[PDB]
Amino acid sequence: RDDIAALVVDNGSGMCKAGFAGDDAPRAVFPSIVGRPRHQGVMVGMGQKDSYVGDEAQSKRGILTLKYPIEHGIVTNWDDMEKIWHHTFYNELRVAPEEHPVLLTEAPLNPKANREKMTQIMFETFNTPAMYVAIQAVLSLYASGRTTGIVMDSGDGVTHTVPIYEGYALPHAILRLDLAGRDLTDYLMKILTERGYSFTTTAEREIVRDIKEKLCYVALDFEQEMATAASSSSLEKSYELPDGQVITIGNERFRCPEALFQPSFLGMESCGIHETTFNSIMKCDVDIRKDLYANTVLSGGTTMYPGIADRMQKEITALAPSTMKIKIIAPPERKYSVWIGGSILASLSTFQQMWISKQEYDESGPSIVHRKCF
Ligand SMILES: Nc1ncnc2c1ncn2[C@@H]1O[C@H](COP(=O)(O)OP(=O)(O)O)[C@@H](O)[C@H]1O
Ligand SMILES: [Mg+2]
Repeated sequence: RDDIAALVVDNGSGMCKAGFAGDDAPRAVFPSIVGRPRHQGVMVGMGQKDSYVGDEAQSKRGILTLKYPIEHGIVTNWDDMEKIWHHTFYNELRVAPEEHPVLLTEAPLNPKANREKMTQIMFETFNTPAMYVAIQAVLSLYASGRTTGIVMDSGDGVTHTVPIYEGYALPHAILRLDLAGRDLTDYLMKILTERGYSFTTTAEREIVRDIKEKLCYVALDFEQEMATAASSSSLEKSYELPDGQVITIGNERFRCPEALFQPSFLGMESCGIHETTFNSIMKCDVDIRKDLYANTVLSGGTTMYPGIADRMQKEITALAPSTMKIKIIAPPERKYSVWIGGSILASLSTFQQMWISKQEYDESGPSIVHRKCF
C-alpha cells in the first residue's frame, strides 16, 4: 500500500485481536490456542499438519490437546506464542510485519522478562521496522475519549485498575486482581458436577466456556435471586451440547459470575471487583477523588455479563459517602475497547517520536523498552 498504517495487536490471554490502524474494529479475532493431535494417524490420505493454531483448533478440537500459551498475562511458552503471531500476520491479515510498523498491548506489573522478549521477537523473528508496548487500561480510556477516569478492565486471567487524572497516571494507586474469566469458567465446570455433567477434556472446558457466555448473568441481590431460583423453575434454562444432549441450568447461571464479587468462593482472599475499584480511588489525593467517583469505565470481556453494570453501581455507592455520586460508563463495545483505543493512539500524531526503532534497539538491546515505555 502507498500508506502503511501500523498494526495494532491486542495480544491477551484468551483471544488475539488485531487489524489495521484506520478503523474502530479489528479484522482478526481468534482465540490464542495451539492444538496438538493426541493419537496415531492411520490414514495415509493426506499428511495432516502436526499443529493446529487459531480457529482451526476450535473445529478439530475433538482429537486435539488444545493448550494456551499465555496464562495470567504472562508468556509461559514462546514457541507457542511465536506460532500464534506467525498465524496473525501471514494467514489472518496476509501482510508483512517488515513493510508495516506494529504496537502490542500488555497488562501492567508483568515481569520485566515479558516486555524484553516481546521486543527481541518483534525485531528478530518478523524483523519489524518499529514497535511499541502499551498498557491495556490507558488505551481503554482513549477509546471512551476521556482524559480523566478510573479504568477497571477484566479479560481472561488478569484484572487491573488504573486511575488517571487530567492525563496523569497515579501509578502508586494501580491495583491488580488475578481473578478473571478463566477462573470463572473453571468454577462452572466445578459446580456443573452438581447436576452431574462432567467436563474433564480440554475441548469439554471450551464447551463450558460457551455455556457461561450464553447463560451467566450478574444479580443485584444474590440472596433474593437464590430464594426465587430455589422456589420456582422460572430461572431454569436449557442448552444443546454438540452431541445433541441437553443440559438444564438454574441457580448456576448467576453463581458463575458472583465469584468476582466474593473470591472467598474460588478460595482466594481478594476483596472484590467493587472493593478494588474503591481502594484504587482511595489511594489517590483528596481533590482527584470527586472526579474519579464520577467516572468509572468498565472494559474487556468479563465486563460483558448482563447485570454487571447495575451491580457495580449499587456496590461502590454503599462503600462511598452519600455525596460523590458514582456513574459507571459501561459502554456497548467494551469487548473491543482496548483494541479500538490502540487504533487511535497509533493514528494520533506525536506518537511517531515515541515509536521504538531498530536503530535504538541495536545500541541498548531489548532493555531499551524499560526506559522508553510505561
Ligand atoms: N459475552 C460474554 N459474557 C461474559 N464473559 C465473556 C463474554 N465473551 C467473552 N467472555 C469472557 O471474556 C474473555 C475474553 O475477553 P477479552 O478481554 O477480549 O480477551 P483477553 O483477556 O484475551 O484480552 C474470556 O475469558 C471469557 O470468559
Ligand atoms: Mg484484554
